[PDB]
Amino acid sequence: GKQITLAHVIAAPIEAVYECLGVDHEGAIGVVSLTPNETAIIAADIAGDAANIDICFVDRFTGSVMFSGDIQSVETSLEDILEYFKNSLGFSTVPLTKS
Amino acid sequence: GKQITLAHVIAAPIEAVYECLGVDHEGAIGVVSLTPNETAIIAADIAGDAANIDICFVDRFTGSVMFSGDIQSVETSLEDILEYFKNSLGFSTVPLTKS
Ligand SMILES: [K+]
Ligand SMILES: [K+]
Ligand code: NA
Repeated sequence: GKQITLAHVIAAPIEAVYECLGVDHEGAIGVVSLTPNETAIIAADIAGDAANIDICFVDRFTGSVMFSGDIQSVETSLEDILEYFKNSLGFSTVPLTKS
Repeated sequence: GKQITLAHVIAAPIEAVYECLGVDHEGAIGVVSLTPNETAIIAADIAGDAANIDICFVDRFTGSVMFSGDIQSVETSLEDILEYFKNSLGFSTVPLTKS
């Protein structure tokens, strides 16, 4: 399985960030990547179910999801994803990384 | 191969995007994702060696790279990565995409 799954130009990345943030320009962005890639939708379901979280995109081909909301909501969603995948699906996990 | 390879919160994504663009706020961002993930460093080498391209990050564990520069330099670097992985390493490749 040797594949480039994404080779993409974001032509207007500032516009793209405001589009993901929506009305709350004080928001944070959460990003998850995982394998097998098709399980991205389960991360998107967990994040998208939180009251102040919006999904920006889900990509089952690259295995990625991006979402936004207030920082506490985004951190809690990421923790919920790590916990579900580890405890319910036997996935190995990384630390919750912050920038 | 069941792994969460990235679970990341960006607290200030507008500032994050301007730091990645650097001096040229009218710049584009290129993003590559691939498998096996460890080869992401070769994509970052190819992009990074181009005179008008700055690497924003490379993550060998997730298989992703992000880099910035003028739109034509970013597109040329993506084409170069796609040609190298296909022709030198035998990788399957997605089309070069843009949003
Ligand atoms: K929601
Ligand atoms: K360079
Ligand atoms: Na570990």
